[PDB]
This record gives sequence, structure tokens and C-alpha cells, in this order.
Amino acid sequence: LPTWSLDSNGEMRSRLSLSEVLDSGDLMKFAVDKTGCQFLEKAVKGSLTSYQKFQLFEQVIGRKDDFLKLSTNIFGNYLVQSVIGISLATNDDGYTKRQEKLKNFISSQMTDMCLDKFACRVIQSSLQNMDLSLACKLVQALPRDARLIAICVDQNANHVIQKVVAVIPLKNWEFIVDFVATPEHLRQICSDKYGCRVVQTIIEKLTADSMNVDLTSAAQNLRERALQRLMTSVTNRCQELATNEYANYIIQHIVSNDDLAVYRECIIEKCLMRNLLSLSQEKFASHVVEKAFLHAPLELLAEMMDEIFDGYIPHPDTGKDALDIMMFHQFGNYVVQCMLTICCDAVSGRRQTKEGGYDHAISFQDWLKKLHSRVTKERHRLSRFSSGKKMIETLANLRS
RNA sequence: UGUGUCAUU
Repeated sequence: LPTWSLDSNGEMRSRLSLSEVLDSGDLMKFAVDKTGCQFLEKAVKGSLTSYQKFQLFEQVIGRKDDFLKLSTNIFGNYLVQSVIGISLATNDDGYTKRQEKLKNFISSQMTDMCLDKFACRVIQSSLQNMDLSLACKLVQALPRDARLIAICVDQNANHVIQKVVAVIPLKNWEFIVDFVATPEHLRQICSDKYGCRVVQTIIEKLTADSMNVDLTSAAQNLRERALQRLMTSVTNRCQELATNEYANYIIQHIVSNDDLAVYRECIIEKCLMRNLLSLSQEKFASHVVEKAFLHAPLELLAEMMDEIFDGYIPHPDTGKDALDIMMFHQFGNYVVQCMLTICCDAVSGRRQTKEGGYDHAISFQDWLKKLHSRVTKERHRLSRFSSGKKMIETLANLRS
């Protein structure tokens, strides 16, 4: 800090005024100092005269280099966000110029700011607070090449994309949806810890659910088309995605959401059906298989059940079947528990059995009887395992 | 007996 602002202890003076700091030309020293910025942050929340604001506007968001330096600073980024807020609240003759300048500063450095731990916060605040027409311009400044992948998978920058999706109309970021849906991009992004979160957020915003009822019908049509395009791409690679350590959450989200029912059915038909035994033995895809059992429409559920009970040839020597394999498998056992719980819920009326113009209770009773018969026959081996004890207890609870 | 994300003074 400037010596004029210090005690004989080398400690920032108390009773310092905002105007002293503004007048001094030393603001940049305060704004990057923990104690100095703390003072500024408190001072700018109080009453400010027109000239105090004018000075803050000039010194904090008025020149590109100082704006970037504070925006990328651990302490200064807070002051930048505060001053942007004051600027937006001050409708004097300088308003338009200030906001255009802010848009220009940010746009010109968009990628670098998004990737920065602190400046990404300035971006997010600006996107939700600036006049919408200007916030849309920021979105336009996002890169469209490999740098956009870097942004999507970045620990900081992914939150910028999530903010865009939250507070900007789809038309402005539809290019991101098309970018992500490119086969090679989808692969990279979905297979990333942060990238998969970005894709899930996009899917959520593109869903015609209770949160989108305020869209005009024209906007709904734009959304439906973008969703259809993204789902086509996801469906084209669902085997790869379902089995992946991160992308399996995306497939689960789609399968689990009633508002995505048509896409749920595509996925089940495209990569799960005929692969249930194999996928049930996978660390990540076994969770997807469970969701499919839990949410499939009755006709597909019947096909799935039929596949487990009768879809596979028993081992030529031992006579072990798919059910034997899954019940004792480290991941498969949870799929079998899921099947049983579904059937018990249905028969005990915890799950609605009417669908497709028919009451399918008879089907659930049938599947339940097959499970009960297997569990009975194999009760001794099953009782050796937590999963087996659980199934035995599940059937015991139903009887009661 | 089996997986992630949810990040600044």
C-alpha cells in the first residue's frame, strides 16, 4: 500500500475515506491487496456521490488493462463485479458508453477470461446482470474452435457455459448445442468430469418441462429442434456413453426423465436391448440398466424382463443361466434387486400397473413368481451374500 | 457388496 495510507505500524490507517483513495491515483494498489480491497468493497456498498461513481467507473472498469488486471485478481474481481453493478444502476448520460466499453473489453478477451479462476466470475456476473442485448454480445464472443472444448472441460470455465445456458435465450447459444453434438466433440466433452455436467445442463434447459412453460411456441419449436439434434448425436453413440465413467450420468438422466420419454425409448432400443446381460456386468453401465428397468414403458419393460429370464442360452456344461450369473455378480446383483423391487412395488400397489389401455398386473405377478421361485431354490447360496439376504427379506416383507 | 459434477476475498 501507499505510505500515505499507512500507520507508524505499517498497517493501513483506519478512518481512511473512499474519496482519498479515489483522488490519490493509488486505487490499483488497494484493489489487489486483501485489506485494501476489503475497505473498497465495504465503501462501495454505501452512499456514493455522482463523482465517486464517476471515478470508480473510470478507474475500475474504464481502461482495458486495469479492468483485466483486477478481473483476474483474487481480490480485485469482487471490486470489478461491485462496480459493474453500480454502473448498471446509474442511468446518467454515460450509461451506454460504459456498458459498451465493458462489452468490448470482455469480448476481446473472452477465452482468456473464461479460463481464469477469477475473471470467469466477472463473466458470469455480467451475463446475468447486464442488459440482455449486451449479454448476448458476450455469448457471441465465445470461440467456435478447439478453445470451446477447452472451455467446456475446464474446472472454472464450464460454469460460464452453464451460466449462458441459464440466463440467455437459446437462439444465442444454439451454436454450442451444434458444436457439442459433433461426434468427435461429443465424445471428448461427455467423457470429461466437467464436460459431462455441461452437457447435462444443456439437456435440462432443452427439455419441455414445467420450467419452460413461459417460452413462446416459436421458442418451443427452436428448443425441440435443438433437442432432437443433440439427442440424435447422443443416441448415435449411446453404447460408448453408457459405459463411460462420466457420460453414464447423461444417459441415466435421459432414461430417468419422463419429459424425455421418446428419447428414453430410443436409447433402450438402440444400445440396451439384447445387451442387458453384458451391460449389467459393467461398473458404469449397470447403473444405466437399472434406470431402464425403473422407467421403461410396460411394453419395453416386458421385453427387458423376457431377455433376462429367457434371452440367453444357459452354460453348456453347468446349466448356469443369465439370472444365475447376475444374482452373484459384483454389479449384476443390483440389477436383479432392482427387477425384484419393481415387481414387489407393482404387486403391492406402490407402482401403477395400468398403461397402454391395459392393467399389466398379471405380467408383474408372472415375473415376481419367477424371481421368487429362483430365490427359493437358491436360498442357501444367496444367504451367503448381502444382496441375497436383501432379496430374501424383500420377498419376506411382501408376504407380510 | 457398485460411479462423477456442484468451483473465488
